Amino acid sequence: GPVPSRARVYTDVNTHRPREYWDYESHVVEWGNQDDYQLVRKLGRGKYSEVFEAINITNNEKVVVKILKPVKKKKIKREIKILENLRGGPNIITLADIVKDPVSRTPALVFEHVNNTDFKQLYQTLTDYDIRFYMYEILKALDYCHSMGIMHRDVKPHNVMIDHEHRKLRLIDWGLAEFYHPGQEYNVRVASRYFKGPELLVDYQMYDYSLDMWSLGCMLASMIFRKEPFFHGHDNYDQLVRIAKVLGTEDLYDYIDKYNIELDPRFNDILGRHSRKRWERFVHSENQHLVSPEALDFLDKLLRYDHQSRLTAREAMEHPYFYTVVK
Ligand SMILES: O=C1c2ccc(O)c(O)c2C(=O)c2c(O)ccc(O)c21
Repeated sequence: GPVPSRARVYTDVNTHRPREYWDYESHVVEWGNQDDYQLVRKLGRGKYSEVFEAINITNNEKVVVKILKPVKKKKIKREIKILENLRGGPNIITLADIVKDPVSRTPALVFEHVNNTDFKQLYQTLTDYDIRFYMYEILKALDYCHSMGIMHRDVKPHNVMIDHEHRKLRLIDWGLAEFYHPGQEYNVRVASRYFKGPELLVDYQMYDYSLDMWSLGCMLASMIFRKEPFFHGHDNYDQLVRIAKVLGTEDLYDYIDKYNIELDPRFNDILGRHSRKRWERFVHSENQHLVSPEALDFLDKLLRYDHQSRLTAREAMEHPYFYTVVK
């Protein structure tokens, strides 16, 4: 059976915590007053909620209200407890209140307002310096949550809200996030296709914080190369093929062999044999102003098949890539 794995950082942070901290099933929600909030416009509907701009009539401040869909009941206190544990952390969206919605008969999460410009629009615009700046800001959020014993598990451009006027960033949508417990097996049906780590794509359940660094790597490749998404598979199987076209099949085998994992035999007629490519292969006239030797080396160090070999958030913030960014 599979060889076990553990995180190389913050391995035991929840084992030394009081039970209250990670046992979200036992959490008692503190409900505020639903009358304080007035919905103004619908912003989006996801798998698991509907999201509104709203106004808080006790301070007239703009807020965001997320009304949960009545499904997968356990996710609900998990998300609340994670948001309460991380509140006040660098670049972590601030849960301001929780109220009972009388129409949906579910919890509605009330957050601080962020005035995001659209990722597709905003990616078209980032300068070299701005990619580095914003990458550092996200790393702050990820190191904070990882050091608090939590993995986000859905890092992607849609979940990283940016107010480009005020140069301010928030990591949102903690509904897939989980507590890291050494040796725990996790569901591999997390993150969105283009951002799933190789561990997910080969059905390896004993993963950790390092999943988020694979996703961050995919976001970085998409920005510096100006190709959205960078690994563009048709489904979860083709997703691994597209990765193996860049990383190579020999290092994929080395990975699965290390953890004594077998690929789904459905890979037998689709995977082929591929060499590992040099990252320069993806550079052209239209993206070259976004690329540098430091950018390519930092990317190379995030996008590893072996989750254990990837830079930690802390180590990524140390990287030469960020030397040009003002502290
Ligand atoms: O602020 C959030 C926001 C803040 C916290 C969340 O957990 C969240 O899912 C969202 C969110 O989904 C969202 C959106 O879809 C569109 C515009 C937004 O401002 C947001």
